[PDB]
Order: sequence, then C-alpha cells, then structure tokens
Amino acid sequence: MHHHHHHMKDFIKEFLNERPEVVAAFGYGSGVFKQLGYDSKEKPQIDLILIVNDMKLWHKENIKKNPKDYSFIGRNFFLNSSIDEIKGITGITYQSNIEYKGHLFKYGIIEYGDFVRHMQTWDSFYVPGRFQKPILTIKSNNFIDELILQNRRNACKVGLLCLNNKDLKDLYLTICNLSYSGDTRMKVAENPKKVENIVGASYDKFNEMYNFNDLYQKNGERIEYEIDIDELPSSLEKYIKDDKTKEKVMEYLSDLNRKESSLQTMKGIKTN
Ligand SMILES: Nc1ccn([C@@H]2O[C@H](COP(=O)(O)OP(=O)(O)OP(=O)(O)O)[C@@H](O)[C@H]2O)c(=O)n1
Ligand SMILES: [Br-]
Ligand SMILES: [Br-]
Ligand SMILES: [Mg+2]
Repeated sequence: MHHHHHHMKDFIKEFLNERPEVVAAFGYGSGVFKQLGYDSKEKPQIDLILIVNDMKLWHKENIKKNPKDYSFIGRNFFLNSSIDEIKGITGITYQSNIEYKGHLFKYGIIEYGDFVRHMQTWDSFYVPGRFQKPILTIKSNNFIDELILQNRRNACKVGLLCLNNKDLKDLYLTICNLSYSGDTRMKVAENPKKVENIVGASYDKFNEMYNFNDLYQKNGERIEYEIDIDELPSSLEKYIKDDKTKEKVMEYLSDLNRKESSLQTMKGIKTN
C-alpha cells in the first residue's frame, strides 16, 4: 500500500516538470535512499543527476523559466564561459539549495556524450562512482540501463580484486568505497562511517545491484570467486597495463577522486 520509490519518483517528477526536458533523470544519495547515522529531523537535500543533449542550451532555457535556480555569478557563468570551462573535468554542473515545496533539491547536469564516455572508459570517475550506489530511476532507456549495469560489473571486478577476506558485506563496502578513496570534501573521521552507513541501510539494494554470479558466488555471508579483471574500462586498463595489481588500481581511482572532488568544489561556487 506504500512503495517509497513510487512516492519519491512522483515528487521528483513534479520538480522536473517545471524545468526543460531531459534525456534521463535519476535520484540518489541520502535524500532518496535512507542512511544510518543521521539524527532524525535533519532534512538532507534531494540529490538528482540529469542527462541532457546540450548543456549550454538546457541551462539557457532554464535561466529564463526558473531564474532563481541560479546566483548572479552563475547565470553569467553559464551564458558567457566556454563549454570547456563549464564541463570541466567531470562533465557535470551542480545547482544546490534549490527550494521546492518545503524541500531542498540539488541537481547535476551532464551531457549525454560525456556520460557515455565516462561510464565506459572511466577517464573520469566522478559520475560513474555515484552510479555504483543505489539509483532511483526516474526516466531512462535500455541503452543507459546497460551502461549502468556494465559500470557496476566493472566496479564489482575491482571490488573482488581488492578484497582481502572473502566476506560479502566487505565486498559491498569495498565497492561503495571506490569513489570515496581520496575524496577531498569528506572529513577524515567520517569517511569510513559514510560508507558503512550507506551499505548498512541499503543492503537489499546492493544485493540486487551486484548480483553477478559469473564473477563471484554467494554462500550466506561469504563468497567464492577467482579474480578476473581481464576486461576493464579503457583508461584504467591503459593505466595498469604494466602493473595489474590492487595498489595501482587504487592509485588511479583515488588520484582521480582527489583531483575531481577538488575541481568540483571550486566549480560549485562559480555556479552555486
Ligand atoms: N565521493 C563520493 C561522494 C558521494 N557519492 C555518492 O553520491 C551521493 C552523494 O551525495 P552527497 O550529498 O555528497 O552525500 P549524501 O550521502 O547525500 O550526504 P549529505 O546529507 O551530506 O548530502 C552519496 O549518497 C554517495 O552514494 C559517491 O559515490 N562518491
Ligand atoms: Br538538452
Ligand atoms: Br569539473
Ligand atoms: Mg546529498
């Protein structure tokens, strides 16, 4: 009689319905999927990721329909600066603390093509890492769903490679951690607790997401697998060709997580 995901999806569609159309749309994060370790009563932001055809024109059209989605700085940023500066290295731009119906929304915009390239090749890891956690689908298609699956499969290969103990919960934690290693906006103390608080409260969703019995098999709480990383996304595979170990894979990923979270936090003031 109550399906959380139908009720959230409807509310989010209301928000999007005042905004220029998108190719696909997804909810994620603590405003969409519960997390342990929040004090009740904390009203976290509803985090969304929207895929568009043309970054410049989606924003231009939304600056006329919803000008209050943007600071003064930010409108000039989106209308004046080069597309290369706007996309930056992650390809995604964030509007935060957007108020709608007693809630706060924070959405990111990414062009279709940058989404495809990043998901397939991991030349950037910022967005593909977020798609390794629970995703509420609002609007998608077969092709994008298959991108999402391959990205999880390759995350799972990397997870199995890094794992020391053959324990299921720790595979889920290792996977969920890939995009958090090296993140510059997470205080040191809370970094391990954030990952635990996500997996702890969405264990079911993780069960569905990483249900790949050709890579590893579940026996209660432990798993059996043989390491297989022979096909990985092209930029990480290129990076590791002479040193295919867990250490070099984590080197690549956390280097990207450090550089990208830092650039993403700078771009965020230029666009509020
Ligand atoms: N380095 C990071 C940071 C975040 N994410 C994912 O993307 C969402 C990021 O939303 P964010 O608002 O940063 O984290 P929240 O979990 O929503 O915490 P908060 O209440 O502070 O918004 C997270 O849920 C997490 O799954 C990630 O995978 N890698
Ligand atoms: Br568009
Ligand atoms: Br960037
Ligand atoms: Mg959030």
